[PDB]
Amino acid sequence: DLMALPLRERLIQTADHYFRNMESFDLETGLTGRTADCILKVLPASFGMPDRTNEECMAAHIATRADMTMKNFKAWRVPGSIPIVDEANRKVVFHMEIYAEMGDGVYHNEFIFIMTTNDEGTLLKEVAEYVDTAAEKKFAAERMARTKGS
Amino acid sequence: DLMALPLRERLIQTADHYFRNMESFDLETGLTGRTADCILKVLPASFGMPDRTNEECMAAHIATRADMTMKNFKAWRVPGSIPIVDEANRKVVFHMEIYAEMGDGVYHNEFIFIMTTNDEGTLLKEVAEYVDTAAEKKFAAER
Ligand SMILES: [Ca+2]
Ligand SMILES: [Ca+2]
Repeated sequence: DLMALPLRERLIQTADHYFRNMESFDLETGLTGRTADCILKVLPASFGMPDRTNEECMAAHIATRADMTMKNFKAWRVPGSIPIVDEANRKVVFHMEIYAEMGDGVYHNEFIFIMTTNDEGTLLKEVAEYVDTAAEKKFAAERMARTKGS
Repeated sequence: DLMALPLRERLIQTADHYFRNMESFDLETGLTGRTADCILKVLPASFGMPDRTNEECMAAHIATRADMTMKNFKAWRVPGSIPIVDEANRKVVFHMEIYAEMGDGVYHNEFIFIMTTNDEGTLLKEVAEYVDTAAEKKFAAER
């Protein structure tokens, strides 16, 4: 039971669940551990990715399913990093790396993630990720030079 | 007095000082509010900028004054954001934009800053910034 956990640990578990969900992702189970109005933010705004609802994130996942296979998604905290928890603000900050096998190659970058939970600290209300814009523009470019469906 | 403030507010003020120091930066006063062993980290590692001591930061500040004039440095939090403070870990996280005027170009980008203070919450022990790598590489190539 999450509510038996100390608030600090509860926030970390609930924030961490985002990466476990992505690691075990199945279209038949969808995005779990989120509030109905949870929003995903992609920083910086200069990258041009608009804020997205649970449903819009689902549509992105469904869309890329048809264009590229995704396998072996892996998320880990950068070694030596510790979760930054602001209990009063229901916020958790991780320093993260994400790995995945996309089509014929490796996706792998480094991120800042900022989670915000509901008042109870049991569901994610907002996910924000600051992204490696040079890497992501390059990935997007190679993606555009690729035949849809491989 | 800083030790008169509650820790949360003292951590924010110590973290915030970094940007006020940058805004009024003067070679003859240098980098204030930092422990002597303070380290500036520039994320992501893929950007290829190595960690720097107080003195290596001053060196870079000095080396840039000869190539281009910098004026009207302004730092502000992204509206709607709040400082994220982890009292136990002496950590503060800001969502920031930074503005400056160079050899007639505007510099302006959005960042995450992560500050770590000393145990008293009076001085900066570490500053980490996650930068906009597409834009910072452009900028660095333009020079
Ligand atoms: Ca990478
Ligand atoms: Ca910019």
